Amino acid sequence: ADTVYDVTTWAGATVSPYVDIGAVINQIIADIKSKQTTQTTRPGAVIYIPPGHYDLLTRVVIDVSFLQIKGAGHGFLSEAIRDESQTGSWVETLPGASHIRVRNNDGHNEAFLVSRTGAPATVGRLNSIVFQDFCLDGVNASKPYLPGNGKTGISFQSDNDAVRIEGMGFVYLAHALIIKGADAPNITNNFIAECGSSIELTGASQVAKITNNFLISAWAGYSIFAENAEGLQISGNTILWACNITLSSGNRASITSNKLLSNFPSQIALLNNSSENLISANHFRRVHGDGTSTRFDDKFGMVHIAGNKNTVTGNQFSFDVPSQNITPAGQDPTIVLVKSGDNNYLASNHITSNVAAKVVLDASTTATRVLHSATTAQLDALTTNHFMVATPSHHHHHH
Amino acid sequence: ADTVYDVTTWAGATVSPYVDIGAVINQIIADIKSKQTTQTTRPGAVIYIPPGHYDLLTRVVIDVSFLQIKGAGHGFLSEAIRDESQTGSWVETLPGASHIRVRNNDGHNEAFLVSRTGAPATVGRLNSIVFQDFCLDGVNASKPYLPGNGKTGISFQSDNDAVRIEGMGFVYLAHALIIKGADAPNITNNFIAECGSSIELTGASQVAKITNNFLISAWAGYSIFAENAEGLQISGNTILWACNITLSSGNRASITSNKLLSNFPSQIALLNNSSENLISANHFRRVHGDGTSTRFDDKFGMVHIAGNKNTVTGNQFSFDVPSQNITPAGQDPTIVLVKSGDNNYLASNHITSNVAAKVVLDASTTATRVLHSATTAQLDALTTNHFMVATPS
Amino acid sequence: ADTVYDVTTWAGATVSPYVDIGAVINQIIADIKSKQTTQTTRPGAVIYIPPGHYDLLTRVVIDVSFLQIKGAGHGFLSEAIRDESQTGSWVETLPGASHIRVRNNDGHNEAFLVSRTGAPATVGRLNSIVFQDFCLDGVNASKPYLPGNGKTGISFQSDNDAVRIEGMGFVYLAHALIIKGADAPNITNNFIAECGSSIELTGASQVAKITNNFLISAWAGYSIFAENAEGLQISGNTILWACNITLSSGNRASITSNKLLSNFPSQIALLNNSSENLISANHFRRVHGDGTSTRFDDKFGMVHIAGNKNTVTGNQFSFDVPSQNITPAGQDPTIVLVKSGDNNYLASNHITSNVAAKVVLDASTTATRVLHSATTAQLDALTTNHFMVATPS
Ligand SMILES: OC[C@H]1O[C@@](CO)(OC[C@@]2(OC[C@@]3(OC[C@@]4(O[C@H]5O[C@H](CO)[C@@H](O)[C@H](O)[C@H]5O)O[C@H](CO)[C@@H](O)[C@@H]4O)O[C@H](CO)[C@@H](O)[C@@H]3O)O[C@H](CO)[C@@H](O)[C@@H]2O)[C@@H](O)[C@@H]1O
Ligand SMILES: OC[C@H]1O[C@@](CO)(OC[C@@]2(OC[C@@]3(OC[C@@]4(O[C@H]5O[C@H](CO)[C@@H](O)[C@H](O)[C@H]5O)O[C@H](CO)[C@@H](O)[C@@H]4O)O[C@H](CO)[C@@H](O)[C@@H]3O)O[C@H](CO)[C@@H](O)[C@@H]2O)[C@@H](O)[C@@H]1O
Ligand SMILES: OC[C@H]1O[C@@](CO)(OC[C@@]2(OC[C@@]3(OC[C@@]4(O[C@H]5O[C@H](CO)[C@@H](O)[C@H](O)[C@H]5O)O[C@H](CO)[C@@H](O)[C@@H]4O)O[C@H](CO)[C@@H](O)[C@@H]3O)O[C@H](CO)[C@@H](O)[C@@H]2O)[C@@H](O)[C@@H]1O
Ligand SMILES: OC[C@H]1O[C@@](CO)(OC[C@@]2(OC[C@@]3(OC[C@@]4(O[C@H]5O[C@H](CO)[C@@H](O)[C@H](O)[C@H]5O)O[C@H](CO)[C@@H](O)[C@@H]4O)O[C@H](CO)[C@@H](O)[C@@H]3O)O[C@H](CO)[C@@H](O)[C@@H]2O)[C@@H](O)[C@@H]1O
Ligand SMILES: OC[C@H]1O[C@@]2(CO[C@]3(CO2)O[C@H](CO)[C@@H](O)[C@@H]3O)[C@@H](O)[C@@H]1O
Ligand SMILES: OC[C@H]1O[C@@]2(CO[C@]3(CO2)O[C@H](CO)[C@@H](O)[C@@H]3O)[C@@H](O)[C@@H]1O
Ligand SMILES: OC[C@H]1O[C@](O)(CO)[C@@H](O)[C@@H]1O
Repeated sequence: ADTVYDVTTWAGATVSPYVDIGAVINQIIADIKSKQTTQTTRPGAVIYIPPGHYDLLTRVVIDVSFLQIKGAGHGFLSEAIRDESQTGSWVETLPGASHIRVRNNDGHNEAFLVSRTGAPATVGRLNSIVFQDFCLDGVNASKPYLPGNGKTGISFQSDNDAVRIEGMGFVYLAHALIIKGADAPNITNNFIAECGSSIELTGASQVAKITNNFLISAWAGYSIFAENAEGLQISGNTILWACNITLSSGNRASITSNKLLSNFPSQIALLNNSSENLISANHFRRVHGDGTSTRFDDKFGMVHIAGNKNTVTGNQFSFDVPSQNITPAGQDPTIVLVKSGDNNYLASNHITSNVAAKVVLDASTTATRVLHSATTAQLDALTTNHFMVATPSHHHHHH
Repeated sequence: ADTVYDVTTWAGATVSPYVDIGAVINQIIADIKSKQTTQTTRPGAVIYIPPGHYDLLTRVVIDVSFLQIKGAGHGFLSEAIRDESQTGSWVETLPGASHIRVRNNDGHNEAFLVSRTGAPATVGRLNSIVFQDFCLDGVNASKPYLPGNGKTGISFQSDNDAVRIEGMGFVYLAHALIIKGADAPNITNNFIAECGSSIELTGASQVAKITNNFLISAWAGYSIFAENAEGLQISGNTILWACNITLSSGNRASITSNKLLSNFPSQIALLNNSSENLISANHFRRVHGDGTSTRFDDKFGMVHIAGNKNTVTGNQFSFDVPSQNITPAGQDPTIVLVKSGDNNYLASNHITSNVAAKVVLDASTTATRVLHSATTAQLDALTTNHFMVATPS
Repeated sequence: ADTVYDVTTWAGATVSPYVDIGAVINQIIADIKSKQTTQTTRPGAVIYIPPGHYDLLTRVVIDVSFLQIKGAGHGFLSEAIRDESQTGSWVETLPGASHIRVRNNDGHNEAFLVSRTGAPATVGRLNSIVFQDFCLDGVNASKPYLPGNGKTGISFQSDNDAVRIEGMGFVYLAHALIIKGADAPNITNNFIAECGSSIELTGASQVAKITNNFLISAWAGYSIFAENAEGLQISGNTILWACNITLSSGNRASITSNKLLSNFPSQIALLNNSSENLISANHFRRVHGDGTSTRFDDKFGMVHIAGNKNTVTGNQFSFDVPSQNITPAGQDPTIVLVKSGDNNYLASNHITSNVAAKVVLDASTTATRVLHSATTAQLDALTTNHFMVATPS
């Protein structure tokens, strides 16, 4: 069929894909549009990228639904370790597989911009665009990669439904993936590492599914940033280095069955009246020393809650930071800060820390329940408007 | 190798795949069987479907193990939204990618029937058939799509082992996926929406794995129906619109780490003595208005339990239905109905509701434990044969 | 591009891949090395294996980063059932899809050895090698398959980063997958069954991700074995027959949202000071009779803990073993054995058993908390140094 393209064998290209794969892909998209010319004759296409090192000089603009861009794998290599190592005898020093080196010279910072102008009720949304099994690489960057090199991998900037980002590698980018106005996006089985931020769901979103990923962005950005997100599902991910899942006015999220690790506070922040979110069956680990930052102090919380009726159940909170490195100096670090809101619920969580640490209930909070989720020594309730059923501990009395 | 076929380039096809891809696939299957003729020379084949709009007029019948049918993506477009919109200027109005329009003219309702004749002990089960990354579309349908247009995407009707349905799109079908007599089926990473039912595991099943899907079927059918299911695993799914997971004599299921939402009751129903099932670390949301139905009233439960020794832990039950729309009128809605059974266990669940709502223990139940899973006001126990450790209030 | 190879069509092959696919893949790798000759010109390659039956006689050695070897599916057929059946009329008797019959005659046990010698700081690690959607088969084996036929599917024996094993089938091997010194491996969506052991992470590992697999190895080995593992994530798996997840000096693991079943003790063993590991939202089922062993007796535990500060929350422990088969004879079997360690935490778990069964706290343990995770009758505390908040009875 004429809907199958390979960037290296398609003869209609006027530049080599090794020189500018962005120009080649744009030319393929123009070819698709010349063949798929009515609303009932636009099934889309597949563009295959074989293993190779490809420079991208021109931003790709996708306004075609059902476009699949696929390669041979995620191609990750730790450029951060490379850049701290003596690499003269390394067998390879670049990420690989189907490897796009993001090198725009066109005044734009995105390798891929997925965007259609118009009112969605009038022109239709972008639907079921698929990025699978290729590598996007910013080539050179320094920690924490934000602002860094300013480069973005994939950015969706118009309303979209059922998009799919699967099996990819993203490395050395300021922003790996940005999706504005996402409805039911599927972000799964990716390897995002050594980037400023990993996933940003901007504007608003409905029922995003973020599953089975490695998310390894650093401490200036977010692993998952979600603005006005309804119904987010975040599960089965390994989120490392500077795990930071921030919801701003997000509700009815399900954040379950993840491995979550940071060298910094704010592993989950439910901000700006984020309510009825579940945080269940996750392992949280806070450590120190893989980078340092004062973006947050240790009173911010491993989990920070500003909202109502959230549920924190069945998790482990494991904290190991040397006392001399805790901030503000001399203070007890915070495991969960319930900063504001009503009827939040913590139950059946185990808190293990190298120094005394606290669940803090701000004086403004109401009806918070803390049920086998803190010993007496682990609760710092700044209002009497809470219910405590303590995790058992000894020495209630002094004599 | 000659085991790789593309429906648009295979020279043996006597019909265009755009006109009837079902006939083309059946011709390929006949070719495979002509070349793979003994029990040690049947490795199977791959059929690739490039992006395109393909009509299916003839049901495909598969009795070949290790057949992979694969395309370029799930291809979903909301035909429900399209059908309530003014679409003259829409850039596209059809689902796409590798897009099969299910339009049988042969009197059958399935696009794909996977079925082998004979006793499995004598002829073997069907093994490791793979459907990946294509779109099955019923073309025209009206809510709630059941009975709807009567169309079925894929139906497995004989005993099978290790089948795999991955990365697919299904839309505007009465039944997206039906698997009878499945052992270790893998149903993962799919997008099933605007269908009557999404997944039906019929007859019986053993250790089915249903993970990482979007399931968005409507209120007359089931998101997941499984009868005589041993060991079902359901995790990592986003199940929306009319989430309804019904187990009929299902035991030892693990239903965990899902996002579950419905505009109707019966988000999970453990029916016909379904026992020793785990429901843990799920977010449940009940809302109202995206369709209406009287199939269940609000006393049925967001979770409904008829069975023994089930375990409900670490979930949120979030309920928001205007009082004037609650049924029966004026009555307190039910979060969990323990309808019958012994030694069921509810612990460490948070119930948040816009009106007073209850966990109801039917008078026939025995030894139910409700442990930090309901305040006193949230328990309506109709038998003293239970144990309550109240969520404080 | 010349970085794409098919073992059945590549013109450089001097051996048939059906006779020795190992030789053909080794020849492809030599070709890759001849074309990709500097540290900035080694993007790797893809090797496609179409459906077919291929013997492997020569071990493949991979020391090239970013090599993908991919086929048409997992190809599983239950050879165990075949070998106890009358198969004269079976339509197929062999696993299929892209099917490698592991038949080494070169003095080695592995089909694939992934190894780069010499110091990772000097030569680099092996990075992002991908095995996808093919079948590795030991051809003939007898239960429990370990030591069995001695055959290994894939063995990584040098430090590696971001490797990926996805969608594969492994059957009738002593060891399906071994990875030594793994950093962020991704082992996902596989079907590993009727093998001695399924996944072994040796030496040490960091942040392995094991998700969405069927793991069906038998009772002499391990479903998942990990030594010196930091941060292992195990979730969404269906682990059957002889589920045994053993961590030796493993810490900060997250073992959640799995369906876990064994006919034997030791479904999870946290051994040799394994600490701060989470076991949450899993369904555990212990049954008897699908094979028998005296490797462990029933006092070992469904879960066995030797370490500190672990967390066991929101699970079901379902135990069904006839009293006549429980060992030591006449003794109550153990659900969770806290063998040694400090500050372990059990909360909101439901224990259901056909006979009296216990959480046992060894006399050496300190500060164990057991909170709505055992009735009084289900706790056998052999030290007064614990906290009990009983499940009501
Ligand atoms: O548009 C076609 C069709 O899509 C449907 C499918 O259900 O969804 C609409 C869609 O776009 C909505 C859009 O604006 C939503 C908006 O509100 C959010 O944020 C508010 C707080 O400010 C919340 O109170 C509110 O509940 C949320 O919806 O987002 C803006 C920023 O907040 C608000 O000004 C809007 O009212 O979302 C994007 C990103 O903001 C905008 O471009 C859209 O107008 O929803 C998804 C994104 O979630 C998108 O794919 C859809 O087009 C249906 O409603 C429409 O008929
Ligand atoms: O970290 C930078 C630097 O700023 C300070 C002072 O702003 O702390 C900021 C930080 O922690 C503040 C903390 O307590 C704030 C406190 O006061 C709030 O409430 C009062 C009314 O009850 C108001 O008068 C006041 O304006 C508000 O800030 O909250 C407690 C009552 O709940 C009071 O005892 C405190 O004075 O916030 C939490 C409680 O929410 C405490 O644990 C903290 O001490 O802000 C973030 C948390 O949001 C944390 O990371 C920062 O330390 C100074 O303390 C720091 O050196
Ligand atoms: O250091 C920067 C930063 O990078 C991270 C990212 O994960 O680590 C990458 C790094 O890991 C080392 C590596 O090998 C460690 C090795 O030895 C360990 O285990 C032994 C047995 O317990 C101990 O004797 C030894 O002390 C431990 O370090 O693990 C292999 C198996 O034992 C041995 O062959 C290795 O020497 O860790 C993984 C395995 O867990 C391997 O893939 C790695 O090589 O890798 C680079 C290159 O080697 C090295 O600089 C880093 O430590 C993170 O941990 C750090 O914060
Ligand atoms: O081959 C089976 C055969 O071996 C025996 C020998 O006892 O059991 C081994 C087995 O269970 C042992 C079990 O109890 C051990 C016990 O003693 C330990 O602690 C004492 C100090 O407190 C030491 O004097 C003694 O040497 C240590 O072994 O532990 C209890 C105190 O915690 C004592 O009452 C017991 O005598 O281990 C657990 C407790 O950890 C009990 O439930 C068991 O009875 O070892 C594994 C468990 O690690 C289990 O599978 C085996 O049965 C004999 O009992 C069997 O016939
Ligand atoms: O394993 C994937 C690779 O991701 C890492 C994780 O650790 C980081 C980021 O990428 O590496 C730098 C080393 O400078 C650390 O600061 C940061 O954690 C690689 O380390 C790892 O090998
Ligand atoms: O009439 C619109 C119908 O479509 C819905 C909502 O939209 C879908 C499918 O069914 O579901 C998600 C919403 O997030 C979208 O991907 C997809 O279009 C029904 O809920 C609604 O009745
Ligand atoms: O499925 C509906 C379609 O199927 C047919 O009955 C046979 O192909 C068409 O006449 C009709 O439009």
